[PDB]
Amino acid sequence: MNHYEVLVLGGGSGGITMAARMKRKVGAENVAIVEPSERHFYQPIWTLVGAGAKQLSSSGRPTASVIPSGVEWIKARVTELNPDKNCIHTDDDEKISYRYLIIALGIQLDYEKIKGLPEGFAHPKIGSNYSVKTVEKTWKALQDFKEGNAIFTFPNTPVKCAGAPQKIMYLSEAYFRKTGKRSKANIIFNTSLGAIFGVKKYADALQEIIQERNLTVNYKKNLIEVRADKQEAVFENLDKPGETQVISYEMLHVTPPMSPPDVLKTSPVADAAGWVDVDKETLQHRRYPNVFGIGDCTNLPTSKTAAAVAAQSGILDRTISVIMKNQTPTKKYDGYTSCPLVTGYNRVILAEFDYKAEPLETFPFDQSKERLSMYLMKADLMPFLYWNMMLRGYWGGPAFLRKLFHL
Amino acid sequence: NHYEVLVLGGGSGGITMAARMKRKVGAENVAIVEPSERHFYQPIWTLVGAGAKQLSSSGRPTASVIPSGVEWIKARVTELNPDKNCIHTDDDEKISYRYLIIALGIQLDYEKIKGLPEGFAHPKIGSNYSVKTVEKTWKALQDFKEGNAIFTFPNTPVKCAGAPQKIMYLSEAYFRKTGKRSKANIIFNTSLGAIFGVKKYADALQEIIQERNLTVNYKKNLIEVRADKQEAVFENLDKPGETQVISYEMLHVTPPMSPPDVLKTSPVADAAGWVDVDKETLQHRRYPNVFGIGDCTNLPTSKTAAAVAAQSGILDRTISVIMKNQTPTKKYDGYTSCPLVTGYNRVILAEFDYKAEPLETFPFDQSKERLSMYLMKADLMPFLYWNMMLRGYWGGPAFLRKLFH
Ligand SMILES: Cc1cc2nc3c(=O)[nH]c(=O)nc-3n(C[C@H](O)[C@H](O)[C@H](O)COP(=O)(O)OP(=O)(O)OC[C@H]3O[C@@H](n4cnc5c(N)ncnc54)[C@H](O)[C@@H]3O)c2cc1C
Ligand SMILES: Cc1cc2nc3c(=O)[nH]c(=O)nc-3n(C[C@H](O)[C@H](O)[C@H](O)COP(=O)(O)OP(=O)(O)OC[C@H]3O[C@@H](n4cnc5c(N)ncnc54)[C@H](O)[C@@H]3O)c2cc1C
Ligand SMILES: COC1=C(OC)C(=O)C(CC=C(C)C)=C(C)C1=O
Ligand SMILES: COC1=C(OC)C(=O)C(CC=C(C)C)=C(C)C1=O
Ligand SMILES: COC1=C(OC)C(=O)C(CC=C(C)C)=C(C)C1=O
Ligand SMILES: COC1=C(OC)C(=O)C(CC=C(C)C)=C(C)C1=O
Ligand SMILES: [S]
Ligand SMILES: [S]
Repeated sequence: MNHYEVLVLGGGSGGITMAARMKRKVGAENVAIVEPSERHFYQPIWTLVGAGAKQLSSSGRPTASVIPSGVEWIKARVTELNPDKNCIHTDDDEKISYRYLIIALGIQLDYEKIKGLPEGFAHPKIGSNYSVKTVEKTWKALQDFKEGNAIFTFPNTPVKCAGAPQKIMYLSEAYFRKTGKRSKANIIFNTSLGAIFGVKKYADALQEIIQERNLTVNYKKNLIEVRADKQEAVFENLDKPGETQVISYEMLHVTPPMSPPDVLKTSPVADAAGWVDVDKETLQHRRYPNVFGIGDCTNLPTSKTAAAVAAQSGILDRTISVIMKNQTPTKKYDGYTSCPLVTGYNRVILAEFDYKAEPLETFPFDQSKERLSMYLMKADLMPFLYWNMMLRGYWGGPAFLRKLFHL
Repeated sequence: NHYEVLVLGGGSGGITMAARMKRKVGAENVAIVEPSERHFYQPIWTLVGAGAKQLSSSGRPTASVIPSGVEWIKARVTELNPDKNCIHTDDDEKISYRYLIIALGIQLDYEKIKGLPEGFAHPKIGSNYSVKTVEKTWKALQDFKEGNAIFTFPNTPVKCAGAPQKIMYLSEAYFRKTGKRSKANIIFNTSLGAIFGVKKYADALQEIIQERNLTVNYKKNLIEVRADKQEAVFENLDKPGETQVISYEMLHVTPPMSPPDVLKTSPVADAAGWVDVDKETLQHRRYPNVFGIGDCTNLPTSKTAAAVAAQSGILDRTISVIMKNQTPTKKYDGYTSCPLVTGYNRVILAEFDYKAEPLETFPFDQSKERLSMYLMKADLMPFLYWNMMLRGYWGGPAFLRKLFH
């Protein structure tokens, strides 16, 4: 059986980052990454790609070019995890054993749980910044928008980047004003949630924008169907089960329902919900001590962002090194996460918070204000630091910056 | 192999729907896929764990509830391919269907709690949710000398959201009946922030909680059993990372629950793994010849046999009108019922709908503890279950509610 000291499932943000970190700790030849996609994506830039401000192609690199050099790339899907036997199966009918397992499988997109998707995306006027196949369709829908409803959704599931479904709404609103068709757009956010954002400071700041820019937010409204040929969307009222609503759109941005990766859903490593069942402070698996999880696939109760991945990777690096010495991990994850809320083509509200859902801002100024500096940071600095620093394992979140800024 | 109507699951919903469908398409045209040689009337397990009923009476051979002529395929569904109108079993058969009813129930995941289910081999710990452990609840009640009696509620959806609480009230009564109430610290550690989802019954239970000196710790979720050391580990869902190791003299575990594994990844599931059905008609949202009933569905109401009965009424009409190329007009209202056993002789009969507002069958106030409702729960409902519901003649008590008004 193929064997690696450190086996990393998923070659995404978390998996590459931990592979680079683990390469430095155990040597590259003892690390393998299981990843089926030929292409690795800096997904946060898809917000700006859907708004026409960045190019799709710049958002991706070949997976081979982000594999830490010398680490083995197993180009395959994990199809089963047998942690009791310290091994996994791949869809190449190979079994791979490990001494340590890092699970970074991300979150799965379930567009097909909406009736009418993904077939509907073959039609104009509908996009989704969440898929490489559909984010440019967001932008085309935004360009071709003449008049009517512009509808942005948020599903009844966990989600990666809970801000992205409204980032594209603010961007669309700014685009309508830039091109003089704001008058002709009724902009609706139908979210499954009961609040616009889960942290009070930034929720209030977004509320001001919603009022100030005549945005409509319908809470507890969940998209369940797209009739893309008729340019109609069906939303269910989660507060009144059985009640639905058919609304016409001139533009629809769909945030798909998301779920644990199918292979994790039924796995012993998952909790009952399907997420990788890890210690919420050390990211060590609760039942399999040589198993670790990072990022969207875990049950860490914080927002599912790449920023959380970065902070998590610093913690998990310490956790695994301590576990290898057969010691007890002492460095705790605080739930650090960040949501750079793009509120226009040149403004970001930089939401940063922790497990308590209270602000944990990096910079000495008030990040609840729409800032140019934070837009530039999100649009131009963060991709660079992602490719050249985070993926090389040299970025563990901005906590040191926060502590250095508080002198 | 082909059946006009294939029923997945030979539990409450499956047998009920197979009986109704037998009457509509003929026994020879219905099949039930069900691995278990025994069919259980699970609601009595609450009373079995309190020693007031017996496990043997809870179960009958599955063969004796399969409606005569309906084919019993003794296997596990291992895959659903609704685009091809077929399922696969663990006998590596394909079974095709014209119409599919999914009644796979809810899955118990004791093994998501570190230390379970191995820790059940040790005394002082039971669970009313499993035929393997409900008698262990009762022995833990009997062997209790002194300390904490801990009753849990997990951070998942569950069937019978009241049962984890019921056995707490029964345990309290058992402690008073045998004189050891003074020596029992009785704690309900629930992942929820409320004792019950319907305010009328929540407040009734709140009074019982205060009056009987019960402790409720909200947002506390069992993550680990150290059964040899008699310790339970809870995570504080309000402060991630924070846990608490509590000593117990008795632990009743309500396991984490989840959609059955085969549905979790299936095309018929919504994103969370529940069968994605129309909330009023129980027709699948995306596969018009698929239907769901009971715990395995995403119907946003409590997962109870009572809900199943009311849903079987609606789903019967739904499938009939679909087979007749009609559009469905009869709408499920989310009716469900929780017979909250609050003692060995009292029940608060919670009945409510999708609005989580009371929808009581009887003319009197059911938020009061009542001997009549206990007798209904303990003696009438099992009889109506075996001899009416599983034969297709019980569609919930809505006609009773309207005849009583
Ligand atoms: C539109 C959008 C905007 C976003 N904006 C932001 C933002 O502004 N800021 C921010 O911090 N975050 C943002 N994010 C979130 C960020 O992209 C993710 O949180 C981050 O990628 C999570 O890392 P991960 O490694 O857990 O998942 P991923 O990076 O998605 O990696 C998971 C990997 O696992 C692989 N995989 C899946 N199934 C299997 C299998 N069975 N076997 C093997 N491999 C498998 C996948 O191919 C993928 O490569 C955004 C996301 C989206 C979609
Ligand atoms: C302790 C307890 C107390 C309860 N008390 C009450 C009460 O007072 N009132 C009330 O209304 N309800 C109560 N309930 C709830 C009630 O028992 C259930 O809601 C009811 O059984 C749901 O019916 P179902 O058919 O959806 O699932 P089930 O009755 O559980 O049946 C599902 C069936 O699917 C089968 N199955 C599973 N996986 C597969 C597979 N892969 N292939 C094939 N078959 C499969 C199982 O063997 C099972 O027979 C209680 C439940 C418990 C556990
Ligand atoms: C229906 O969409 C809207 C909201 O979502 C519920 C708001 O919160 C707000 C802000 C609320 C008030 C009362 C000014 C506005 C203006 C609005 O149009
Ligand atoms: C691109 O993903 C992101 C990170 O990971 C690379 C961050 O660390 C952070 C936080 C970074 C700083 C400089 C506060 C943000 C906002 C982010 O969006
Ligand atoms: C540039 O390299 C980095 C460090 O070295 C100075 C850090 O300490 C840290 C943070 C570590 C702690 C313990 C706050 C990060 C995130 C980092 O990226
Ligand atoms: C066995 O499970 C149950 C039902 O299904 C048969 C019910 O219909 C009902 C409701 C029945 C009446 C007469 C109110 C209850 C309370 C119940 O517990
Ligand atoms: S995000
Ligand atoms: S129940």
